[PDB]
Amino acid sequence: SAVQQKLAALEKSSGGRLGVALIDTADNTQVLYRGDERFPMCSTSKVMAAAAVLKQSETQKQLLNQPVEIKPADLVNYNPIAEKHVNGTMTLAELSAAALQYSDNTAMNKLIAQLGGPGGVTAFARAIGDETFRLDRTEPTLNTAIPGDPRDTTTPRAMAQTLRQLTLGHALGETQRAQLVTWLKGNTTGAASIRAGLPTSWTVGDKTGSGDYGTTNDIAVIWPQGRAPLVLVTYFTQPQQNAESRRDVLASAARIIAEGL
Ligand SMILES: *[B@@]1([O])O[C][C]([C][O])O1
Repeated sequence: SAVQQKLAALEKSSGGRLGVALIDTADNTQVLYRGDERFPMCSTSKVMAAAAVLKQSETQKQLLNQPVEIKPADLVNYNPIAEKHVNGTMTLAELSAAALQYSDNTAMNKLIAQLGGPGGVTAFARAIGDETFRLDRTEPTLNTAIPGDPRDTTTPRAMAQTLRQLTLGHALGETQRAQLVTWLKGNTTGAASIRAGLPTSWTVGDKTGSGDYGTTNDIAVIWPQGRAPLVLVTYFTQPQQNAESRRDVLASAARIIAEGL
């Protein structure tokens, strides 16, 4: 289609490898570009860790208010929020919000620990029918994004379907789902990515990701004003280990998708 031609041309212009999956919940149609290829998730994996804890809170009604101690040893490479609470505590809700809205790596590692390790995050994926998602490492090493390395990867198709279920479907309880949507809508790191390719009137909840090999990711739920919502996943990675982030590519891919709806 016209859109796949333009996405292919965008990819060629960028020098990297682009993965796109759009789900139009209006008619359940899908637009895929390298939709079944594996990409490093980087911090887009934090959505799965947060959703897994949310699922736990369906039975442990007070779980999200459980305080968790932040020790100096817990601090890794990027902890904008956890930094503010060293030698203090953060609730599991505050850590979930920090992981999603500020991409705090210490917060993500606490969520993984709460779930019993990376295997616990991956287990949740399988429980909701995602057989592609795999989380193998903790922060920060899950961002190495080595070409061909299957660790800590998923496919755009798989992530789009799963994000739909978590935010628009009923993989989570009603209150948990709404909390996840609220967190995603208040993301602070996505202004230059998918959001930048879309009309300013559209409401967007997203989670960005970045890592080595210039890996630049964004996954988003989109609520156009007066229209069925959309799920859009954009994954991008490059052949040089030290390549710069290319959020402009994500914005351009979203703009190309928006043209047509
Ligand atoms: B994720 O990918 O988003 C930011 C941090 C950087 O290490 O991880």
